[PDB]
Amino acid sequence: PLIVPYNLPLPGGVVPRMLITILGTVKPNANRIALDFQRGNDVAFHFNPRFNENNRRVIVCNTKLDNNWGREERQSVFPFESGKPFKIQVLVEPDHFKVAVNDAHLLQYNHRVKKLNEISKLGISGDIDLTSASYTMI
Ligand SMILES: CO[C@@H]1[C@@H](n2cc(-c3ccc(Cl)c(F)c3F)nn2)[C@@H](O)[C@@H](CO)O[C@@H]1Cc1cn([C@@H]2COC[C@@H]2F)nn1
Repeated sequence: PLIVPYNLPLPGGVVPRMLITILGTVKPNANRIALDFQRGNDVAFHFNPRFNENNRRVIVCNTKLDNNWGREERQSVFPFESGKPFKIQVLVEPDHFKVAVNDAHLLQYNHRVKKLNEISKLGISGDIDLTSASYTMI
């Protein structure tokens, strides 16, 4: 177990068939969780579960370029629960990130940042106890 925020290095960036696994537990009072796949200061892919946005639970995905947030992609399917252990898996595919939570497909996010081999850090932050963060090639 690790204390958030945590940066996982992705040396040489990401590549299709790379599977990133984040294990941890949602804190009881949780408000938010964030994963940030970074290319330098740009955020190629921000994955942001919000537990109470206007009293609704939503997943917000976006990209940050030149320090400006782009167009949000939102999903109301919400597989996280306060207090519960989770597994987020991010599968890098040629044209998108694919996310599954607790072994159920959640969403796909098309690559806006094209230079996958420069997406060299994953930030993990928010209302979680982080158990582990690793990757493998499938
Ligand atoms: C309030 O800040 C968030 C951003 N955010 C979250 C965290 C954050 C930090 C720490 C933790 Cl621990 C954690 F979980 C976290 F989510 N930091 N920045 C990010 O979620 C962003 C995504 O679009 O929305 C907001 C910022 C935003 C969005 N938009 C417009 C709205 O429509 C189009 C464009 F997007 N302008 N600004």
